[PDB]
Amino acid sequence: PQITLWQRPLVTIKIGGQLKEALLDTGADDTVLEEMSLPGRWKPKMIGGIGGFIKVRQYDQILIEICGHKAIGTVLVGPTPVNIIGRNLLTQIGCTLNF
Amino acid sequence: PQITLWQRPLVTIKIGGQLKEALLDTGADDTVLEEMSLPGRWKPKMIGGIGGFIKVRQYDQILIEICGHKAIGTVLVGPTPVNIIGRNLLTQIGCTLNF
Ligand SMILES: CC(C)(C)OC(=O)N[C@H](CCN[C@@H](Cc1ccccc1)C(=O)N[C@@H](CCC(=O)O)C(=O)N[C@@H](Cc1ccccc1)C(N)=O)Cc1ccccc1
Repeated sequence: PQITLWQRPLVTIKIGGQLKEALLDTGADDTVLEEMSLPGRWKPKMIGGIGGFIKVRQYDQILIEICGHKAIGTVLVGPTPVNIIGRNLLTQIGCTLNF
Repeated sequence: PQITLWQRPLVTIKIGGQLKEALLDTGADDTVLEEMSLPGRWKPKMIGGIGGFIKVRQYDQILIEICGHKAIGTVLVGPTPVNIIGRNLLTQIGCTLNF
């Protein structure tokens, strides 16, 4: 799909058997999702954005379905206001910017 | 131009007679540039990002050149780590997401 930017670029993602909406963020290096029930082990980690830093939990090789496109990568879980799909997962679904 | 996401989507912008690099951020509603010499009036404003909020100064109808494409719109100035070009300006240079 092509996506204009008049509205937030929100998509439907399936991660860990659950359905959620996330924002495609070309400006995020990482993918950060709000508190959720995820299976597996993890490691503590601090990450920054505008406003400061937040503590999240790192989960590697997690399966995720973004608009039907499957991908496996690191996902971070913590106190984020919105679910953010970063370039780590965006490169995997062949997502480009165009103008 | 088409832009893959393996590297940060950094572009060259000309704003206020000065040259800078900014990140094309599909996940930013607004355009936030780091402290810089801008002409005109402004209004105080708090905005949010992942780690909390930051106080910036709002400047409306500012001219900006992103990769040769001219655009006029609101730009926010404050303690941001990187210059962010938000959807307000991205819609103006006809920028889309694709996959
Ligand atoms: C997700 C991680 C991995 C933490 O990366 C980034 O945040 N990357 C930033 C891209 C921008 N991504 C979004 C992430 C986001 C979005 C929504 C909510 C929470 C987080 C953002 O900060 N967007 C801000 C950019 C500044 C701006 O637009 O004014 C935004 O759109 N904020 C809105 C929406 C908002 C409201 C309240 C709270 C938070 C956000 C606003 N109106 O202030 C760039 C960056 C890189 C490194 C260091 C600092 C900054």
